[PDB]
Amino acid sequence: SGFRKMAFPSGKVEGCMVQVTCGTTTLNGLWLDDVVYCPRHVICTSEDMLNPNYEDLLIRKSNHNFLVQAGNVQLRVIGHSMQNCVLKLKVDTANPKTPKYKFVRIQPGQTFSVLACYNGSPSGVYQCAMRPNFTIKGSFLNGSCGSVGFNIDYDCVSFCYMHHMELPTGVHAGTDLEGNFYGPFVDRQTAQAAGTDTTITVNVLAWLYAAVINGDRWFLNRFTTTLNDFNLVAMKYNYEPLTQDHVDILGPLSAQTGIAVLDMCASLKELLQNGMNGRTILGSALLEDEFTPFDVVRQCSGVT
Amino acid sequence: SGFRKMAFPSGKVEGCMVQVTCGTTTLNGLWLDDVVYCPRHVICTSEDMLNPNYEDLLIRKSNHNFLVQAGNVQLRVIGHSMQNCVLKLKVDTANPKTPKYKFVRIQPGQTFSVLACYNGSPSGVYQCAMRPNFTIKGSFLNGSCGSVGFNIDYDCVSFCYMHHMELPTGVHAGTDLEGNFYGPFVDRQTAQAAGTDTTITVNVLAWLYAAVINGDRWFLNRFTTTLNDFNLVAMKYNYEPLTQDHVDILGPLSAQTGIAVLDMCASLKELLQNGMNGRTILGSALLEDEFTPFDVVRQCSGVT
Repeated sequence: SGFRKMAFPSGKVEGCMVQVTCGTTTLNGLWLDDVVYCPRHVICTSEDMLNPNYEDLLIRKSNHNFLVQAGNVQLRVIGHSMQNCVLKLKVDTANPKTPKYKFVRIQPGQTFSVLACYNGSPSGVYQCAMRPNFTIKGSFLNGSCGSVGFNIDYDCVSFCYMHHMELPTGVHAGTDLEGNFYGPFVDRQTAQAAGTDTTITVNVLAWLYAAVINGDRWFLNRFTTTLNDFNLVAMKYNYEPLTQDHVDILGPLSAQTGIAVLDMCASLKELLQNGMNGRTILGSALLEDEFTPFDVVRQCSGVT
Repeated sequence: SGFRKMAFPSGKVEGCMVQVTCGTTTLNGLWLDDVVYCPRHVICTSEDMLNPNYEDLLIRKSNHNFLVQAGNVQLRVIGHSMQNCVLKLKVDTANPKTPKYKFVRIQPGQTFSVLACYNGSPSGVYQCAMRPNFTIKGSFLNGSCGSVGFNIDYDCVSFCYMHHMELPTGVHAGTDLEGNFYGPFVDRQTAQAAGTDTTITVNVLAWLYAAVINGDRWFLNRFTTTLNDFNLVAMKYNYEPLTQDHVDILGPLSAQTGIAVLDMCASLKELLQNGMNGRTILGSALLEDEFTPFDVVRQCSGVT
């Protein structure tokens, strides 16, 4: 029993972290096979970041300008290319600790673990979600760029995020491992405002199911609702619309607890309308939305 | 910017997890050098757990009865002994992945990361605190016993906790790596009730400092208080007494933000008396107490 914001074990990813330096900028890189991936803004000076022309800035860079260090040993760079907003540095040595891996582009609402790194060294691991406005709420200081987000399926690491920047509001923006930013963000130090940070409804319902499984049941009421009725309330509270696909995804949790998805929606509707009244659910005084239905099943069944 | 409940990178500990089986019971063990540490209740049947005589039960066990598997390979047990509530299984092979390590017994209020494991395999990592009633609020299912809690200082892992049991209230109890339980708990399936789960005041203040550093400042007021005045309010709200030692520990955070510790105490006093009024601090609607002043400094400075 008990339910925690749990991250994947980070060992497999720790073995891939390297330091990348270009000129006076040092950030992190991900070493998989004989390629090191890192944000292309490693080639920029803080000045260049105001209006960078990456192709032009890259022309002044040679392989020997990218210093890649794995632990305390230097890697030899034999090629470099830009793919969208990431640089791929070909090295002469395949990473011996390369795990089985995939590059995936996640959708908003999906969660992942972040291994925060500085100078190619892991500092901590925490669990995040891709917000509906394509930002993440991380914990990143200067030097953390190139830190990655990932999910693990037994022994295969699916990398989904690479840290690139902090918006002036303190939220974070980054790319998938193909260098495409999540959302409309750009690797430029300019006016970039995030949209509405709506609540991930399907995740809240999943977490309410986790609460029932773990004994916190005070919020269960005698009501039911419909998808259309619930969605009128969801719109009012800046919650994402609940679809039949979400109801289907919640099916295993509904089966395990015996609580119909629409009955849980009515409980959530009353929680939104009446508040928590000073009470807590799974140690939280707010409705938690950074657990997917898959995370709830995984944590409640002990998948390794 | 941003502040997350962050766990230490778990790689160093993942390399130490093994599976221990005795009869029909399988749990986790920690393999450091040529010793595997595990809860002594591995020798019990669910029946034995009602009133176990561990010394007597252990007489019927030989080295060959403890099956230790590291990954998919079997370790040879050449000795076994009981130290308090843990078994030490001497194996013929030193763990090649043994990190630099120490065994430490933490005090209530101290935080640590837990690597939840099943069948010797890591399932997830999360951050915990030793509660003032010597329980922890973890996420542990059957099979998770022997999962460990730890802190890391650069390359040295200080193991502080080994999971042993869940109380009938859903909270967790375990030992240090010398086998001594935290608190009054015993490895017996009997009536064990936890005491008052008071709030770790020094940690709340540390987290309020983290909030100020990260821009969440609405709760800062025009007031100050004294240690004695604040402590009268702390007693009323089941908060731990704040001592001059705690004020001293908060010194670096007070210096960085320019907010005197007693002024932050007055802000906390008003938060306790008036509530949050539907507002949040660092994404939380309750006062968070599972970040120590050291964790706040570490996360705010990027220690690797």
